[PDB]
Amino acid sequence: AESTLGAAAAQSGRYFGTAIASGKLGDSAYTTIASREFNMVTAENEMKIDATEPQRGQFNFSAGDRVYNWAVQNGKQVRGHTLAWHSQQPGWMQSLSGSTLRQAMIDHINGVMGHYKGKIAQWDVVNEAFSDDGSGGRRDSNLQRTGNDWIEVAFRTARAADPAAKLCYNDYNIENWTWAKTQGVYNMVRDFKQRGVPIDCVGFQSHFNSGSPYNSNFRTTLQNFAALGVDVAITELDIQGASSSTYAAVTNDCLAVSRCLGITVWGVRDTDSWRSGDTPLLFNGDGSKKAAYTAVLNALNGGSSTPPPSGGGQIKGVGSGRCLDVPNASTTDGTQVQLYDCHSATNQQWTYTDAGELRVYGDKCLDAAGTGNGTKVQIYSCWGGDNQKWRLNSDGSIVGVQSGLCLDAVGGGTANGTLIQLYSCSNGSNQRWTRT
Amino acid sequence: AESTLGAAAAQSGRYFGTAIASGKLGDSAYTTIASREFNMVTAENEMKIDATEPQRGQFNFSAGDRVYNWAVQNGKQVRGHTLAWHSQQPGWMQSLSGSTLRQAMIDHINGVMGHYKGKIAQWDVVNEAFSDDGSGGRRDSNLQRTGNDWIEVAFRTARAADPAAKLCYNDYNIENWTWAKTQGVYNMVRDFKQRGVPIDCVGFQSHFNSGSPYNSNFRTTLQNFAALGVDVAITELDIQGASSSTYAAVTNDCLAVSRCLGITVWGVRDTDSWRSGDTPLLFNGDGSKKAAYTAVLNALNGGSSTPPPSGGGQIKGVGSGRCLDVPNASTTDGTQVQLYDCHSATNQQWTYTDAGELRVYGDKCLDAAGTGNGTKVQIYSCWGGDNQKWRLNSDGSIVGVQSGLCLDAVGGGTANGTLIQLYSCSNGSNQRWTRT
Ligand SMILES: OC[C@@H]1O[C@@H](O[C@@H]2[C@@H](O)[C@H](O[C@@H]3CO[C@@H](O)[C@H](O)[C@H]3O)OC[C@H]2O[C@@H]2OC[C@@H](O)[C@H](O)[C@H]2O)[C@H](O)[C@H]1O
Ligand SMILES: OC[C@@H]1O[C@@H](O[C@@H]2[C@@H](O)[C@H](O[C@@H]3CO[C@@H](O)[C@H](O)[C@H]3O)OC[C@H]2O[C@@H]2OC[C@@H](O)[C@H](O)[C@H]2O)[C@H](O)[C@H]1O
Ligand SMILES: OC[C@@H]1O[C@@H](O[C@@H]2[C@@H](O)[C@H](O[C@@H]3CO[C@@H](O)[C@H](O)[C@H]3O)OC[C@H]2O[C@@H]2OC[C@@H](O)[C@H](O)[C@H]2O)[C@H](O)[C@H]1O
Ligand SMILES: O[C@@H]1[C@@H](O)[C@H](O[C@@H]2CO[C@@H](O[C@@H]3CO[C@@H](O)[C@H](O)[C@H]3O)[C@H](O)[C@H]2O)OC[C@H]1O
Ligand SMILES: O[C@@H]1[C@@H](O)[C@H](O[C@@H]2CO[C@@H](O)[C@H](O)[C@H]2O)OC[C@H]1O
Ligand SMILES: O[C@@H]1[C@@H](O)[C@H](O[C@@H]2CO[C@@H](O)[C@H](O)[C@H]2O)OC[C@H]1O
Ligand SMILES: O[C@@H]1[C@@H](O)[C@H](O[C@@H]2CO[C@@H](O)[C@H](O)[C@H]2O)OC[C@H]1O
Ligand SMILES: O[C@@H]1[C@@H](O)[C@H](O)OC[C@H]1O
Repeated sequence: AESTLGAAAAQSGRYFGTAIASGKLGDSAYTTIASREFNMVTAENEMKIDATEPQRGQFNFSAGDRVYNWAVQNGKQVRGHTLAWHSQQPGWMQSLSGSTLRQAMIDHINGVMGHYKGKIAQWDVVNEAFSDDGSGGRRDSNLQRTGNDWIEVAFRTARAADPAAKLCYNDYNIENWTWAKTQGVYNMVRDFKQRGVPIDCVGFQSHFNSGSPYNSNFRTTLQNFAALGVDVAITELDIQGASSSTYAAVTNDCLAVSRCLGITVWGVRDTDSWRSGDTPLLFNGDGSKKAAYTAVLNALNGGSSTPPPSGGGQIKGVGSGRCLDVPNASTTDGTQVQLYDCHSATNQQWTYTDAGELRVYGDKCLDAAGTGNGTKVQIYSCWGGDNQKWRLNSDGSIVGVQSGLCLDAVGGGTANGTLIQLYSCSNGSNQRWTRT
Repeated sequence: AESTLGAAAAQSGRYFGTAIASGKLGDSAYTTIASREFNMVTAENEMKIDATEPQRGQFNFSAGDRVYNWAVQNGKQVRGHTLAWHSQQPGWMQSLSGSTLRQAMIDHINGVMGHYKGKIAQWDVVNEAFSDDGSGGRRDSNLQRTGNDWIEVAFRTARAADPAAKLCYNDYNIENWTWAKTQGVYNMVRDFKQRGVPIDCVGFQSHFNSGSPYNSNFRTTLQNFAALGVDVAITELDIQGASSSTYAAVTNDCLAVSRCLGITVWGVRDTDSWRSGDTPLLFNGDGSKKAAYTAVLNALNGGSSTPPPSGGGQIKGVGSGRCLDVPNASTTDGTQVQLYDCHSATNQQWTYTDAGELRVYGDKCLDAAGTGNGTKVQIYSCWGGDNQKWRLNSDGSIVGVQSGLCLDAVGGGTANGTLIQLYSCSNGSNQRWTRT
């Protein structure tokens, strides 16, 4: 099993990317993670219209090239984002309408694609052209007001500018098949392929939250578009709350569709997210891997032979044969856990939540009051701290999100009463656990 | 007399205060909460040694008076903090020692107490004089090196300076009766009382976290000190994770001790906390009341006519007589909840967690998809968002922490299938619920 997201995705011929902010490239913590985990890069803002053509006819690639150079220097391919869009247009373009705007859109596409000709894997040629009003029609923007054919023209222009690039139509809230927006986009792409309009891919931003949640029918949405003869890609994935299950579900949906090129999450650490308040990414502020990170990696690697114990379940250490147990079924916060002969008792029934907690009694959480070796593993009221979050590695070890240390049976102890602590992972049998 | 913390505490002759920072008195969001909820104030830093005597012999009460004046002008008593302490001493005092330091200690006490003579309810004369090494002995500081009798001298000095003030000894990690530190202080206070050393109160900072967790024996500690003939006060309360149950437990501990003067939480909003990372207070950064706030208010008002449920239970609407139900026992995120004839089934069994969540199926959370009127209430993977946190008001309403809006049966419907939404609280029967 591969150890990084990019490498794991490549095992299925896919990529796993992120959105890079040029202003954060001087941050070693940021680049260490980004260079290691991803093999595809999208500039978060540097290749947008206002950034690449500040004045009409005057192109500027200083910001975009800093991102591009970093990507190629670190072995990543690049998704160009984005050529024609109603948002983040420079002031001079916002002032345009009709034929003048139409030609400006064309000139912009030619200028930017010409600069990056042959260096971009995919280009989001058109971004967010459909409305959210439920009509399934076009968003009202200066671009749409130039004529309904503006999208078609953008794609024909892009194809000629750089025939080596895959041309994508990108949008959000088009993941759930039942939505009118989703179906409006489907009809357009269908029409395009039918009439020979140059379009190679459809990007599903995949910005999921309780307002617009992930729905399992997303797999059918992907299959439907793939059937039109276009590749599909998850382009700006982030999930409010970062549910391990939801992240895994999305990953498996892409892996179930042969035409799904890969997944790009919209940012590196939650603190780098445009929606940091929703802690929707795979790494938290201090750069530690979140529970969702392990869920995605495991999914990319094919998953587990047997599905995780839905609710409840004992945690037995292979090196001892005993189960993680709370001393005398105590519910007092601060009680250090231990190993003990497995048996039908709530003080041995742990539930691994989507947030990455190991709950017992329903509202008590496996807790670590420190981050250094020797830190006692205990129980404490659940509140969501990173010191109460854990990652279930495929090798059977359980790692604390905040500390990055593995659950360890003090002194390789295997007898009953053996306390549990945090310690540098070592593949030891006293650090391996079975979800029996 | 019971809609705010201070007023509710006043019903039993107690107070509920906070720590004020004068630099925030210009922030309307801050003062709106502080002036309304508390009737006792402690200066977070403005009455400390360095802030009151910047240079030896040169007192400056500018900052301290700003806090004091705001307090009295807004109807709050004041706790003076703190006269003799090893920490936050001005540079000049840190380098002092021996009899030189002793005289300075006395001069400081006289200068500060003299300035506020007759205006202060309680004074933390001495702060944190005991060690955490587990020996139960004194902390090694320049103050202790001047003679083990510095504490006694400090109190005798204080008494003379202002006999109308209650003199308290303040410290942390002295809440758990089984700790050596707690015993050391207990024995000292007992000795002081027997020898006539003028001490009127013992302040328990109450900074609880998984490192030094709250324990039910805190009540015993309070009762043991009360039995010595001294008042007790919870002076700097904050709880890592802000568990609703732990906050209510501490509140009830004070109410259980006749000598417990009141409770002070160390700050207003979590963002104002010295430990914001532990989100240990009663209000969020945006100023919204947390689950714990309602738990404290309810405890102060005498709790409920019946002991709060122990997880897993139905939530029945008063107006409809029907239960909060997840349509067809679905577990898909985004499924809006409804009313339905009550029956024994997991899709009607909700657990109120200490974090303020209403969980179903174990890892699904009652979730608000927005903050305005008409916002859909559904289930979504639990992740800790404020839109998944709720307050169980004494009048039977359930208020969303983030929105400040009430769970509401759409259109006042009462029939099976009536959907649930958020809406301005109105005291309507379609917004009232019983968990019994
Ligand atoms: O707000 C700070 C800014 O947040 C991040 O930059 C965001 C982008 O992430 C955002 O991406 C779009 C998200 O919606 C998708 O549908 C769309 O396809 C994406 O392109 O776009 C807005 C951008 O904010 C601007 O960034 C540039 C800055 O000068 C502007 O003031 C911001 O409003 C970055 O993390 C951070 O810079
Ligand atoms: O700048 C951070 C500062 O944090 C908060 O101020 C804290 C006080 O809350 C803290 O109170 C003590 C906590 O421990 C108790 O045992 C003791 O009794 C309390 O008095 O004391 C430290 C103080 O920090 C200093 O504040 C002033 C600043 O100039 C210093 O650099 C800080 O170290 C406030 O929320 C915030 O201002
Ligand atoms: O009885 C007719 C019904 O009630 C009215 O709508 C009420 C509002 O008047 C009410 O206003 C709040 C009253 O308490 C104040 O403290 C608060 O500041 C006011 O905002 O809020 C509730 C609302 O009822 C909801 O209306 C929408 C419906 O879908 C919900 O089910 C109702 O609970 C109107 O006459 C009608 O709604
Ligand atoms: O999501 C809804 C389901 O929860 C709902 O379940 C039915 C609830 O009522 C059950 O019958 C009750 C048994 O107890 C008696 O006291 C009541 O009067 C009966 O109504 C019924 O067996 C359940 O299937 O069904 C509808 C779903 O939308
Ligand atoms: O910029 C775009 C946002 O405007 C968009 O907002 C969505 C609107 O519909 C709601 O149901 C969704 O919850 C909300 O996120 O999201 C995508 C983003 O690119
Ligand atoms: O206090 C001692 C612990 O620090 C010690 O920890 C062990 C260190 O080596 C690791 O390989 C072991 O897994 C870990 O338990 O154990 C003995 C105890 O007395
Ligand atoms: O300033 C004081 C802190 O130094 C003190 O720190 C405590 C040390 O013991 C640990 O077990 C606790 O978790 C930790 O908070 O806390 C009180 C504070 O006033
Ligand atoms: O926690 C242990 C309990 O599970 C077992 O049954 O008896 C011994 C205890 O220490």
